[PDB]
Amino acid sequence: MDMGISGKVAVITGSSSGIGLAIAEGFAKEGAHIVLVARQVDRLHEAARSLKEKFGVRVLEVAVDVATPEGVDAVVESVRSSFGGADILVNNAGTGSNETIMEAADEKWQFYWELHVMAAVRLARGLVPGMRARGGGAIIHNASICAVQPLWYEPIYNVTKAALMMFSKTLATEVIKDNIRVNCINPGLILTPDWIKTAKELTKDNGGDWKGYLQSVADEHAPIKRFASPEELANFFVFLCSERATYSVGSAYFVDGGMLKTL
Amino acid sequence: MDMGISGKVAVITGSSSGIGLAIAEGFAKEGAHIVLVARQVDRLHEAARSLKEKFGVRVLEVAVDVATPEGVDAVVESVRSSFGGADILVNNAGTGSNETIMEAADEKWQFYWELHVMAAVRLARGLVPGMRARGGGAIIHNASICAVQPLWYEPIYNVTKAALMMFSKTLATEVIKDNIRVNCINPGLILTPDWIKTAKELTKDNGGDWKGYLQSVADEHAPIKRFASPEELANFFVFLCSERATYSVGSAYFVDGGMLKTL
Amino acid sequence: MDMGISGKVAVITGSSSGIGLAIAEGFAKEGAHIVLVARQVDRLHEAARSLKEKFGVRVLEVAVDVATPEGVDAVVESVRSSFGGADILVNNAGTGSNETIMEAADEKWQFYWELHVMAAVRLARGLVPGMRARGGGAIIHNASICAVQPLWYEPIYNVTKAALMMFSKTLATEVIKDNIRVNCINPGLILTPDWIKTAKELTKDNGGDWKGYLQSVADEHAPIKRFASPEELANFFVFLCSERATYSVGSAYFVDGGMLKTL
Amino acid sequence: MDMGISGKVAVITGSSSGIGLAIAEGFAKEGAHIVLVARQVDRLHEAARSLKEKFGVRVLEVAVDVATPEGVDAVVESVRSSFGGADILVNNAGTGSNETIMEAADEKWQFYWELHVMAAVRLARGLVPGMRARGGGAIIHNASICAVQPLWYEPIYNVTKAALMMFSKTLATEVIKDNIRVNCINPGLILTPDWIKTAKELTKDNGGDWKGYLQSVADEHAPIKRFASPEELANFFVFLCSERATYSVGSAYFVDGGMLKTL
Repeated sequence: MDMGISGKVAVITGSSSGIGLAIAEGFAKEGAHIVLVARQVDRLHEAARSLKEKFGVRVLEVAVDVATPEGVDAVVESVRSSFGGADILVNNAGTGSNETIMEAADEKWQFYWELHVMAAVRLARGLVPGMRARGGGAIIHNASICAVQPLWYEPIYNVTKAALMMFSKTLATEVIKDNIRVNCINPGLILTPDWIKTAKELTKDNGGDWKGYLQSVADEHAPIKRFASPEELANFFVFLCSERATYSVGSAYFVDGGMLKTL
Repeated sequence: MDMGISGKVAVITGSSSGIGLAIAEGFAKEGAHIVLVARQVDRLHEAARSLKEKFGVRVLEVAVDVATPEGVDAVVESVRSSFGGADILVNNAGTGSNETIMEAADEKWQFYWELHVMAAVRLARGLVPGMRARGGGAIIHNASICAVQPLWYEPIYNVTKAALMMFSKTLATEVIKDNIRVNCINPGLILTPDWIKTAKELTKDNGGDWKGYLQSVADEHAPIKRFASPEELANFFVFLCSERATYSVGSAYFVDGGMLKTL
Repeated sequence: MDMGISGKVAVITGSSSGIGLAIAEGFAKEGAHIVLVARQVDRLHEAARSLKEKFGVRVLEVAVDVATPEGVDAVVESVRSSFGGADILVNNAGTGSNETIMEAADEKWQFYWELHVMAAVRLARGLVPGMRARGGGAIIHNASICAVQPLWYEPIYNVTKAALMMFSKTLATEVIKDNIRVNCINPGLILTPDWIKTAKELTKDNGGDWKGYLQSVADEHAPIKRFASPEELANFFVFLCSERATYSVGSAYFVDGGMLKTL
Repeated sequence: MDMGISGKVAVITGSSSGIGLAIAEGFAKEGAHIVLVARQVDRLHEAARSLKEKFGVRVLEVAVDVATPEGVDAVVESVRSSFGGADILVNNAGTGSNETIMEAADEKWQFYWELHVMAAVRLARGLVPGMRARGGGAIIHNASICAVQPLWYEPIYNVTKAALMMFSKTLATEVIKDNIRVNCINPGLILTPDWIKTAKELTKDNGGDWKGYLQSVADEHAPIKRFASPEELANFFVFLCSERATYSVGSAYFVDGGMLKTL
């Protein structure tokens, strides 16, 4: 299936490693030019070169913090000057949380709000004009299964991911007149660096069986009884941003291997 | 049906007028002592006296802004010193919004976040300990039909009400061990001061038929083809905070007259 | 709270025992006259005696199978002859299932369809005309938490309860014009004779500790860590059919002690 | 993107015209062999000719009524004899309804139950064993946006499509162990012969402007302001049955151009 993505400009946040990078690799395969946005400068270099060397696409690096207005502003200016504008926006930047409502500081609630919601909000305000002028395009929000099905230990992640999911929906109705399709992807258990590292830290005192630990999490939560590869998830982002998905508007697509327990 | 609410302490935000006041009136009828929280000092006096004179309950007035930490802190201290703690918390404070994502300022997103989410968050941290020590109780979040079904003109209200709805759910799972039931009520079209006033303002230039305007909004959105009285809504808050609703935990109850178009 | 249903006529199916009987006692407490519908003739005679003596209301007993068109015809005619019509209809008749899709016979699919969906359909078009001529009324479908959150071992129960939940909302949209409010209740873990008998069967070869079994089902599934009494569920049916819930139209209300994992 | 389904065997019901045919062309494009299932014998012969010439794949035609147990038996036996088993099953057979609950006959309720729900049930337990012996596969149920967002005029369609959506998820949970992914697609406004013929009927006495009628249905219901081509819907069926969607299990995917009003 021809995705019709060749030559398009895709800006992806949280893309120095893990899910963000695999999504960027997915677009590169389809001939998309890629704007990588992340905090980690060195990992950004790693990623950009790897994309160039494997796929031969153009890659622009924007090493900023999207949780701040200044950082978002830098992104939009790098995009404007290099390519004119973007055709594809993927809001992937974010991190899990770990707390109780009773003991977490106000500053932390604020932080995730800035990261998960305000970043998508600011990047939309910033990039939509250029996108509007280029004839339209696609925006994707990577929320989480937690936006609908909260995990007990991360209330702030749950709350702010639900806010993101709703934002996606409201944005969708605002910009569709501009031929801009806005959708939302809710991944389940995705085998990331973060997951492996927390598997290392939690088993260091009981024998370091990290694959055994991961397997029991998957057995507990997912009927398919495995984590997904970031590459598997990536496939869905690419297809939803393609000219093969032209009727997808304001929807929430789950990629969770059965983990969602509700209709 | 005996609600078993007599002598209980109910703290209600946004209660100087409208929905907040009717909820407070609902609790007063059932013999609950009432902590009224609102910004408008004079209207607070009006309300408190009206409750005293009609129902004979104790009424404590807390004239603060719950969108700020200092304001919430004042509430919890007034409650602690007067009654020891609260048995019932109703998070009703809030307001609709009016904007496009493309043109709204960051400050406004922040404001509704502080009002709709952080207030419920701060009041929970503050009041849950006293509630925990009194043997348990009930918390209600008044979100909106918009938390699930967004209205096109108020994205910020939609987003922050969806965040509130999720917060309610995560709080519910955290505090149920303490015999505290946390639920969420999503009202549809409720005939408020705000609605009548916007009906006056929008028809002032075409003949001032404000009841005609309201009726067409109801005809458009609700299968029951009328607004609800605040008193109708109030009934549901009272029952959910009663000892007759002891199995309601982490749920979202819709009072919308058919307005919700989805299962 | 005054429910405002004294003198009303409440038809309740599956009301010889368990939840149905507890619901009927809830209405009888509030002064409503009762039409008890169930299969077992002697169990009915005895429930009817308890209600007449304990509450002092009129009780009609209809000994029929509501899963058949003939059974529902007899309910209609009996209500017509004794009361003229109904003010309240509670569709509670039903049963859990147990099978794999791969093994289950078509007969089994048909039975649960007749029992969960067709029974309510037939009772609706049968009792509605009488209900509208009496000025309107209320209808509640007792579906299940399984209508949204499927249990792995009972796919037929899940499918048919899901169909019922949607039927409830479609009926709501159609009959609100006749001043008839239709709502749906979705119970979680409710302590019924079937759960007790299930727990006894499942533990017969490992110690016979049926209470310990039920406790562990609650611990796994419900954050409240216990089953509901039928009594505390009945409260909700009563309130939703009362004059205090006049704005509830086509809603689904969860009474699940936190069991629903999604918002 | 390489779909990875060349040489696969795709069974598609309701595939003589409209969406079913467009789906089958989608699979044939990707090199899959096709089992066309439909009622009309000559329409099938002709669709089969187009697919063989235009794409160069093997096409089996099964002229049966899948709404009956005999019809589905013949599909099973014909796949068994020609291919041995299926790798892909798309349940598309179906039709919109038109009635009030109050007027509709029990026969009509039964028909749509047989057609929307029982057909998929019977095809599942019939084709699954062959599918698992081939190493696994994919199954998609074409329900509707009406399975979640009911249209007022077709309650039976709403109920049975809601039952199907839940069936899809229950099957998903049961057969993922056999490496079989089951997912559900919920289309919005799709430009089909039935919509065209509906628009012609509805406008015969007011000017015969059927295109203008369809445009106004889109304007009212869908923010994208247009109907989807069957082609753009097919894309989604293909991708979801491909080797690129290996983590999609028991999900419901909306292709509705913004029509779904809730998130």
